[PDB]
Amino acid sequence: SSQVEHPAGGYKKLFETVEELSSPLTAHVTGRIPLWLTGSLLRCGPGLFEVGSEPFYHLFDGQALLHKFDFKEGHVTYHRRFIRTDAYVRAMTEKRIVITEFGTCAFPEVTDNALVNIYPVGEDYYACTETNFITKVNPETLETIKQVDLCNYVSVNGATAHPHIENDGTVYNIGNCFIAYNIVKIPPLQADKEDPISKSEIVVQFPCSDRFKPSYVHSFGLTPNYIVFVETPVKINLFKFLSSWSLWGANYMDCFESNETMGVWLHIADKKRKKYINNKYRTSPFNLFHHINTYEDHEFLIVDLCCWKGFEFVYNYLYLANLRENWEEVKKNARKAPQPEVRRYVLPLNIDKADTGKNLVTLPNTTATAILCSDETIWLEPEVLFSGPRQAFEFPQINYQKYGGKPYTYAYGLGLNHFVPDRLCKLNVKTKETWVWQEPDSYPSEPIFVSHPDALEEDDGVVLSVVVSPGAGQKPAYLLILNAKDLSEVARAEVEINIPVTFHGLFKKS
Amino acid sequence: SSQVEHPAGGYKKLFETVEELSSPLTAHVTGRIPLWLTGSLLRCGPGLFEVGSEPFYHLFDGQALLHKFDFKEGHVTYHRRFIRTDAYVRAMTEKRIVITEFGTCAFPEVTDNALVNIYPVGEDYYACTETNFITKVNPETLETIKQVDLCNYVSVNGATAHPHIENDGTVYNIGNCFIAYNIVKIPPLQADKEDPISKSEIVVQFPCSDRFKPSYVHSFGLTPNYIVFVETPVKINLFKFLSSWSLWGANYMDCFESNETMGVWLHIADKKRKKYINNKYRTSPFNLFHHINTYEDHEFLIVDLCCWKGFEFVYNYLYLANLRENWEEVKKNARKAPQPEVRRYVLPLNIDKADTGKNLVTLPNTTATAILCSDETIWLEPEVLFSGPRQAFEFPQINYQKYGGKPYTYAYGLGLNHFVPDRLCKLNVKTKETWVWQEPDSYPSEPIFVSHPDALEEDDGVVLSVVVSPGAGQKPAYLLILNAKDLSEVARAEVEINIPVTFHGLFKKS
Ligand SMILES: NCC[C@H](O)c1cccc(OCC2CCCCC2)c1
Ligand SMILES: NCC[C@H](O)c1cccc(OCC2CCCCC2)c1
Ligand SMILES: CCCCCCCCCCCCCCCC(=O)O
Ligand SMILES: CCCCCCCCCCCCCCCC(=O)O
Ligand SMILES: [Fe+2]
Ligand SMILES: [Fe+2]
Repeated sequence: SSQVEHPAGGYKKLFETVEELSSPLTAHVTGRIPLWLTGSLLRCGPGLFEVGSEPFYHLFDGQALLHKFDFKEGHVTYHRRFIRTDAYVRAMTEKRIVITEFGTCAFPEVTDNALVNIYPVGEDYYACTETNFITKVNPETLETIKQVDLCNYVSVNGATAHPHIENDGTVYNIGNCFIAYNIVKIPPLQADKEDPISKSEIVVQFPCSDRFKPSYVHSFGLTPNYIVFVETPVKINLFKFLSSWSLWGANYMDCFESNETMGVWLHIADKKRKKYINNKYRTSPFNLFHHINTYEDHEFLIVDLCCWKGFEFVYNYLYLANLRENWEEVKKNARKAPQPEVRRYVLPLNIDKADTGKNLVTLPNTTATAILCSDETIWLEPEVLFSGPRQAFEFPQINYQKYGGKPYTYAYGLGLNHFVPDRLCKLNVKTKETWVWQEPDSYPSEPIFVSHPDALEEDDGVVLSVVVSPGAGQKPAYLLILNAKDLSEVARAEVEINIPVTFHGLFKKS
Repeated sequence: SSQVEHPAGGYKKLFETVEELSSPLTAHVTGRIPLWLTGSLLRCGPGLFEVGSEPFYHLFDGQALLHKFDFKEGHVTYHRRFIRTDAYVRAMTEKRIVITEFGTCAFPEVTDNALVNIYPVGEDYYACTETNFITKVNPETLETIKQVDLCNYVSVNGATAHPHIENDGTVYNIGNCFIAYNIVKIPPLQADKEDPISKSEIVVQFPCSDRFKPSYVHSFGLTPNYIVFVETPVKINLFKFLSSWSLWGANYMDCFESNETMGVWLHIADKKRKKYINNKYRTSPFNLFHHINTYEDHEFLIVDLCCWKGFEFVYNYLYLANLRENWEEVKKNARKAPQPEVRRYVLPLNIDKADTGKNLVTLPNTTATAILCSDETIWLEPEVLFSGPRQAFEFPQINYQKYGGKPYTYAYGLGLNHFVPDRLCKLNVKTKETWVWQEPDSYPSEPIFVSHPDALEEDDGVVLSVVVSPGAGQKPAYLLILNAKDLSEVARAEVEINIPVTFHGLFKKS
């Protein structure tokens, strides 16, 4: 949990417009940037929160900004450019908001505002949001290269900002299809050297709980042998979605509603046999944005999730007007919100009818349960890994390249305090022990893990976070480096301009 | 959690018959019994596990045995007598099992085998089970005084072994009524000096979820202003219950079944206005035996519970044949059992219709939620206070006289390890910090708290536990005294005879 209040309101700098740079700045280092750290931290976020006098209303509406911190020989640079999306270009052209963003209707056509994340396919990098348009970008110059419409290649209406990436370069993702949820597989770059998006395909299909209302889906789970998809009670109302939008005046946020009765339905597919498994896993209601990690232990899937306890859409609390309130008002607003909680679900693969009425989760080191009912539903209870009052462990990351889809011990995350990011956390998922890094009036981003080249252990490396530190006595922002073992500060690299909120990113080694 | 295995099988001495004494033994003390500790530890449990060659099958079938440890001027005695119940007396008379116990049918009339607990009414003490018969006993001589039939006074078919006791002597309890659940209030001893059981009355009534199937109920919650009752999916099947028993040949265990779909319904009544409150609090399925404590915080009830995750009846795992298995087999048997978990529920008293869809639990220091649905059900999620794999924090106790029904910080309990009691625990319910006391091949009982008489602090006292320590190098058993602050050992008082399992009790000051 946080041990800090924010009466000064410095967090408002997260949602304040900034200018791009025309070339890299030097970041002034204190401490020692590790000498083995060679590459680029690439991150996406909104950078422009109004077009002249027309404002963006929601956290996910600001125009995409691509950020880069470079590391070489203990020296650091910072660079950023706006992504030349249709939404951005046409807004600069017409000096107004032209494309409807997530929660901002444009007055007189799907947004490609790639503000959420960046990821590799083949030798290319794509910035993304959650729509059908992803944007190829140049990771060295931050120049915008091309828009790609995923509907040109595969049958999905959108895809998450959270594709899984196997070590050989294979990319998996999930998207709604107008009804089902499809898993797209993009293969690695082959000897022919043609673009792997051309070779995309749907490999498996998850069914929908309601024919005219699919669930919102933000991420999913992957293991060597299985795909896990969590169907929540936050639904997209297709009657409001497909009807004339600039007649009534609707945005994306206007089409969400909550199913009160369904709870959460969990779904598994066989990855290698490309087949849906018909096990009716069921639990109580929560919003889910981020899977932490998924793995196989004897005949059981371990599913670690950052949950929000309730069925109201957490995104209702992320309008900019609310996030820019004063600290007492921010806290008051979050009182009725769903409660964050890290939970471990355990999904049995072997269901024997003879065990009807009993707990199938026979593993020796969990309290998660799964109960086979007579109607063949499997009712799940979680093991809580972390719980603090309006203290979210969110934006989780692990040592992904060596432990994704595999037995693991450590997660890192951003700590939210009534939605305000004010700390960095590490969680031992076996023991439930936690570590915190926190300074007053300091607003960090998602921590990203980078392994030491000679690492023998899971947490032998550093985490990188972008921290916004307003209020004089400091420079406006800095790149923070923490030791992954205990979250003790290794270095920081200060820059002389403000940085807004960023969501997701990656480290690109070189 | 436990840090100990039990391959030697010493826990089998908990379920082995013993002889009563004709007068007190000295307990050999090591360490220093506190000089302010003056009174009697009184405890109940089964002492006779077969009548000749007819065996009792279930943990709750053995004939009631009343135990007493006396403390005066740093010196200790131990004494025990069988309770001369009908069941016991008639069994000694007829040299066979005459009355049907909980899970042992007698072959050719309700049991009064008072093996569970002992409690004060007026100037008297009553040993009890969960039936309509309670047994007045003499707390100094351990003589049986009389049988009391509660049906002679008030309209209930049984009452729990867990009445609440307000400081003025007022006694509340709950019982099934063949359909409703009635709260009985027995008033304190008055100036007229007549027996308070004659002044018993039903003050409030809780409804039933199913007309022909009432839930098993073991305990309930009480605050200055409210009564809380938790209706679980472990049901008593009245069609099997009332039909002729010694025709086919049924016991009590044969009449329990699990409702798969209802989950858990929670109920509040207004204590002082003697009125049921019509709030439909609902959650996922669990067995419940012990409430820890209940209290009021602003307009919310805090409900702390020792839960078992699942709907199968935990009592299915407590046949003596299973509990007497070898360690590897005991562990294997418990694998499919419900998982123990300490949970905090938070029940809002002010339900506004305007908050439909939202989390009503606006308190600042909990992660528990309560969600108002459109059908006016209030869906609850807990805050988990403690969770270990087949490690139950059970038989909870608090500093009851000063903190029962009130804001509190500390609970004590018996740690079960795949149902085997092998340690003593303290839980800070605000911070979730735990303390453990454990020695190899040592099988403790419920810890009972005793305040230093001049304590201002909640945990300024000691806990007392009866510990069975088989295997040579020690005497068969001992009374343990721990400091309540940190569970460090203060003294023990060894006795030269075995003691079987005991369930509940009290400290009687003098
Ligand atoms: N990061 C959360 C919001 C997301 O950036 C976003 C921004 C703008 C539009 C969106 O639409 C999601 C739908 C889902 C169904 C298919 C079409 C896209 C989603
Ligand atoms: N300690 C748990 C079991 C309890 O000792 C016990 C022992 C013997 C008979 C019982 O009967 C419970 C019924 C419930 C319905 C009303 C009558 C009593 C219950
Ligand atoms: C760095 C963000 C701080 C301000 C917003 C915090 C509220 C986040 C709620 C949980 C995560 C929701 C998903 C947002 C990230 C994403 O778009 O992928
Ligand atoms: C000292 C007891 C150890 C063996 C029994 C352990 C399983 C207990 C399950 C939860 C409590 C059930 C109620 C038993 C005490 C009672 O009858 O009130
Ligand atoms: Fe995300
Ligand atoms: Fe009990």
